[PDB]
Amino acid sequence: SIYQGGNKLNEDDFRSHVYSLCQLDNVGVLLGAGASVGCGGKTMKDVWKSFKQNYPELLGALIDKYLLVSQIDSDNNLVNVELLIDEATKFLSVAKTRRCEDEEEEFRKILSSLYKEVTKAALLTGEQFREKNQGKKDAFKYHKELISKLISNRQPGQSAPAIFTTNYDLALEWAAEDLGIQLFNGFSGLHTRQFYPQNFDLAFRNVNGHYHAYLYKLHGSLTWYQNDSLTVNEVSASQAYDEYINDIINKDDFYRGQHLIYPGANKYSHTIGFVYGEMFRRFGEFISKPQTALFINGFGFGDYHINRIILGALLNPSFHVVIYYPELKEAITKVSKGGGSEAEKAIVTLKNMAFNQVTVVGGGSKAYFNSFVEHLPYPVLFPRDN
Amino acid sequence: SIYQGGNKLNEDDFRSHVYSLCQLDNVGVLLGAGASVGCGGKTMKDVWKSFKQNYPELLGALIDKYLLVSQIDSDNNLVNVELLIDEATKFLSVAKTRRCEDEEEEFRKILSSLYKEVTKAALLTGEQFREKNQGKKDAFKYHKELISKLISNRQPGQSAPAIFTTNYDLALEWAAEDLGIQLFNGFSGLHTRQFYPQNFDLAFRNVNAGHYHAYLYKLHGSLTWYQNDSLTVNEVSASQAYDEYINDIINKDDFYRGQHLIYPGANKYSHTIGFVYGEMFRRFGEFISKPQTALFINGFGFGDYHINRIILGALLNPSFHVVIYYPELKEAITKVSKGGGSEAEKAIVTLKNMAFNQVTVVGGGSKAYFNSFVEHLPYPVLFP
Amino acid sequence: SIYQGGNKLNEDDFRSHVYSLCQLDNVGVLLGAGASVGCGGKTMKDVWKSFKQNYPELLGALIDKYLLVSQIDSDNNLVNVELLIDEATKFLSVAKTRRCEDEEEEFRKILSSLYKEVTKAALLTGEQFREKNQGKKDAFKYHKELISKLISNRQPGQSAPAIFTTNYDLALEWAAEDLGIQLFNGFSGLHTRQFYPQNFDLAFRNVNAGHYHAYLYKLHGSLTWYQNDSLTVNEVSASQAYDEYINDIINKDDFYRGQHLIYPGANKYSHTIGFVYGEMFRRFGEFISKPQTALFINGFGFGDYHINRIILGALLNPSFHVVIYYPELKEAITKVSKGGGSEAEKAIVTLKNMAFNQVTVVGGGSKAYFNSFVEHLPYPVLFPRDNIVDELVEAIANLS
Ligand SMILES: NC(=O)c1ccc[n+]([C@@H]2O[C@@H](COP(=O)([O-])OP(=O)(O)OC[C@H]3O[C@@H](n4cnc5c(N)ncnc54)[C@H](O)[C@H]3O)[C@H](O)[C@H]2O)c1
Ligand SMILES: NC(=O)c1ccc[n+]([C@@H]2O[C@@H](COP(=O)([O-])OP(=O)(O)OC[C@H]3O[C@@H](n4cnc5c(N)ncnc54)[C@H](O)[C@H]3O)[C@H](O)[C@H]2O)c1
Ligand SMILES: NC(=O)c1ccc[n+]([C@@H]2O[C@@H](COP(=O)([O-])OP(=O)(O)OC[C@H]3O[C@@H](n4cnc5c(N)ncnc54)[C@H](O)[C@H]3O)[C@H](O)[C@H]2O)c1
Repeated sequence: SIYQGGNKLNEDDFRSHVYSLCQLDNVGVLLGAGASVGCGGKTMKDVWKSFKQNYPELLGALIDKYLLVSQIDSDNNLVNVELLIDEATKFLSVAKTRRCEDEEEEFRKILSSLYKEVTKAALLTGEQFREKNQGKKDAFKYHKELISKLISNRQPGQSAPAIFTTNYDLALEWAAEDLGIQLFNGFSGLHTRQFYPQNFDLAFRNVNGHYHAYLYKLHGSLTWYQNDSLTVNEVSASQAYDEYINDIINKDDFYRGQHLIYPGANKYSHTIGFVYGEMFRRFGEFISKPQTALFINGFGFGDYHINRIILGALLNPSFHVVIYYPELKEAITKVSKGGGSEAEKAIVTLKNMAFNQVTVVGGGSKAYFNSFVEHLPYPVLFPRDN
Repeated sequence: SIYQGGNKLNEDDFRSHVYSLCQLDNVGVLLGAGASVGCGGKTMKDVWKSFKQNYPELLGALIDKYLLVSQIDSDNNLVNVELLIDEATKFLSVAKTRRCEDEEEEFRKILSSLYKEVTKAALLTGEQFREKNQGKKDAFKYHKELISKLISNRQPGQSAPAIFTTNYDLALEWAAEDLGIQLFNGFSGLHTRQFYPQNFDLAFRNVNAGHYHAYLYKLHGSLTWYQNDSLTVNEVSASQAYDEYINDIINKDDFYRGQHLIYPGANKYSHTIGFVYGEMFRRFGEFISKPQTALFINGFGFGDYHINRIILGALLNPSFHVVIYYPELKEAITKVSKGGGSEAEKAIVTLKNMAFNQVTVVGGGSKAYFNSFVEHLPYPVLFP
Repeated sequence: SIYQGGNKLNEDDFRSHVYSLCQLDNVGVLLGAGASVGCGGKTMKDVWKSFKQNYPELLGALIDKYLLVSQIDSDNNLVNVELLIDEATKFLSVAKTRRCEDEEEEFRKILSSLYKEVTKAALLTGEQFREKNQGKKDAFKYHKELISKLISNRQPGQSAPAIFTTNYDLALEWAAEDLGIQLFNGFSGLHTRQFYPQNFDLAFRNVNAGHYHAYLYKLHGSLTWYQNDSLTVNEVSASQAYDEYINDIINKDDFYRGQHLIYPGANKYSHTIGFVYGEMFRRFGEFISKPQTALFINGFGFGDYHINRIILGALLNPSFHVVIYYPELKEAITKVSKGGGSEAEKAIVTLKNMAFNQVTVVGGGSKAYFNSFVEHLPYPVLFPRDNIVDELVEAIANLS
């Protein structure tokens, strides 16, 4: 629930709040890991569990040789993988300057298998993934709802809603032409498609219908890769499945960064990709807009740049924010005894920030994509005095 | 329980009045000593008592050789270092003109002992004053919140707000760095911090197309406000200030001339070396000449002569409102009626008794403290 | 000895073009290590030489058991100090993970000695670092004048330029703060500092109409910069650093405890300092979106990657203007012919062979002096070109 000075609050207040915020000029939707959980998605903990189960030798070596993770820490349920890739890369640069060969196989296989597992926890449908007609499955219904609601609540003089989703899975570009609404992905042509960031000026206008939305993913894509020519590309899904996913899954060759996405601890250790620059240019250039609203469904509070380029620029009271945090009382009790991770402590700032223009939203599992897109209203035509 | 010019007002009506006033263009402030004193600060009387317990050797001779106060007068608690520093300086100048070596040594001791208690109890952090992370200290949250408020309901086309106070509490910049606020106090720079009028005309702008501000003004000298006595007034960071010329004075019982310019004296003109005054009040009066502008005062007796000489002659401009917080207004009214008051009581009772309504009164004990100031100054509301 | 697109032009046209380019609305400058040699800086070769003199028993064992450097490159002073320090931190963390102490204490002493030999040079004032107003010296005063020459001939509402130099001393802070200019670098505040980066993209303006403001883009960090125990970044007045961590870094022998400081590029692998450093790089790159980006190259070793990454990315710009300052080609051609130069020399000489008219080179021996750079800039017509301040200052000083 919501408390204000020791008095309970009703849901209608928050409903009217979000309705009015949507009525503001600009709006944006942030979508974290919770963007797709009911479609078959899994959290990083499940990825690590599958990684350790598939290759127990790696867990044994970690327990014995180096101890980059402790059993008690895993029991505490705080295992982090984001630091493990960067640890491995720093280790391997050290070895490349040291020339220790007999100890490389362990870590190179660790990289290969970890990337395999991470890429495996996002298809959400297994073999069913490959065939067509998936776009019409009941699983992807809510994405259609969002693709409809916010794309038409745009009277002349207002910009289209912003998409900010940062997960592995593929669920945003398959409800697009199912209902015909293009959440712009920007890849022209039929056979040879190239990525051109200069396509940031797309908008339909009726000259002689008038539907557009805005895509901005803070995760890369499950099908973005570098071909040694300094390029990135997303193409059809089953095409990639039949092309290169099988090679990574089975062959497990000496790993080069076949398809580049950056789930890890330090992004700048992956500074080869400046598209991070563009995406966070957008997300740091949007918070400053006055009379703008942000609907945050799934902000894990774990990443650094997100949690440092939110508060650092909230200091103008015309941009309005709110987050859907499932566990309110449990999280408050946990934080009162020391806090959680390094970045999530920023919640305390919003628990105590000097902006009387927000209020936390929670309740538990009832604040995911489903309710997030269901609780919004539909545009009303022909208002009457009443 | 609130009156103005013969018109009654209640709590809800008072809240509406203060909100409507806050919608006016400009609102001033006086976060008097009754804001940080409660948090652990000390008043001039407490400093006087601390000095009395310290240096227990003069009390016998001074009450006999010079008689600057009697036992009955001391009991009455009618002391004020404001004039006592001036009298000590006059005494010592006489001594130097006449060369009573004992008098010179005695009054050097008097000066270098009296200019310490007012400072060495004005840190509120002990030796931690050289450390960092003191901005996030829980003892200043009040300040933090207030500043945010006074920058939220500031719509475009209205001048920046005014904070006017002088007290020895190093607080406001210890509440502007957690919040990212950027107050201005006429100075500039980390390492070489001095006065610079060119910094009085800076406003925040967005180059592409998160900015907070407010105005600071001190009228007595900050604990880090000093000069090299060679036509060079300087300000210094907290740690360097503790390191260079503040540790010995605290804990070495040595001599002390006017090292760092702090003016708790009364005459404030014998020290014509200090031009600070000459400029700061240039703004205070200039702050109150406007119409449809308010001033807030948090627990002020109005003791100073200069303060009640540009204020009483400010109500002449009609729409200039004014606000005073005073718990024990009855005491001042009675003392004035008894005809035994100083600048403070006379001026306060005069401005309360004026038949006009530009006077706004807040009182009732602790209800006039900083808590009401934080509670009342309003946030904007659009979707209640 | 003037080269401009391969076409020779008279001196009058050269000076006219230089003056016209010197008064551009948009200016983007990236000065190299050698460009500031005349300002009193010390090249990293001297730092390494003094380091080896301090501890000449390290290079042999270093190569023998770590191969961190090649013998020839170290002998010829072709090693990277910041890269070596970062790789030393990498070895140190590896040893901490695997408890390779016999290597941890073999790295600790050399790391602290690198500190002792590098930090001692960046202050530029030694015992006078503890004194205020130290930037008033006439030698550096000209720099302030340049700022005036870069601000006294600028119209209102003009675009913001940016100049980044490899040297990262705090002389800029002392100069600006004796000049009374406020600074928005991220450490906004004075008593308990923090890093607030949004103000990067804001500027000071006058409510009535003065136009004196600059952006402190210290991509390199700076001598004060140190992360305290809290996962944040702070700053200190000069005396704080000069009497709490500069001293042991210069006076005591081996007073090294852990990963604390923010120079040079020390803890990249940790998220915090990575966001501390790379954000300025990005936000500069977040500003080079204009078609008139300007670049300058001087003494680049072609060993870096991220800077080289952006260089390769942006080198395909038809509207790119390049100016190179390197008065060493005459003395380097013979060295290259005899035995061959380094990677940077080969790269630059190969690039020069390209028939591009957008690359300019400035030379002429004595003509490349700092003073000549000062006069080459525009000069106000109405400014009094006479010597009267000196006499008045002397008369005032004589009194009392
Ligand atoms: N060029 C680019 O676009 C770019 C740049 C930098 C980073 N990235 C990507 O952006 C970042 C996003 O990664 P991400 O997957 O961690 O973001 P995320 O918000 O989707 O997930 C963060 C975490 O929150 C957890 N979580 C979800 N629901 C929760 C709940 N109810 N309670 C507690 N925890 C919950 C998830 O298990 C875990 O993913 C990664 O660094 C990387 O994937 C992309
Ligand atoms: N900067 C300058 O050069 C300059 C210029 C003009 C005047 N002055 C000085 O300004 C005048 C005021 O000095 P001051 O502002 O530092 O205060 P003060 O020390 O001179 O007066 C006593 C102090 O005790 C506080 N106090 C006492 N009882 C209180 C209560 N019940 N509630 C709240 N606060 C209470 C008052 O706020 C404060 O005035 C002096 O008379 C005069 O010397 C200085
Ligand atoms: N990774 C880089 O190449 C790079 C580039 C610019 C700045 N920095 C900053 O540089 C470090 C601090 O600045 P600094 O004191 O090292 O100034 P610096 O002048 O030494 O650094 C500028 C450049 O000079 C190069 N260089 C250094 N020594 C060289 C040598 N002996 N021969 C050829 N080239 C050489 C370096 O590749 C590069 O850092 C920090 O790690 C980091 O903040 C690093």
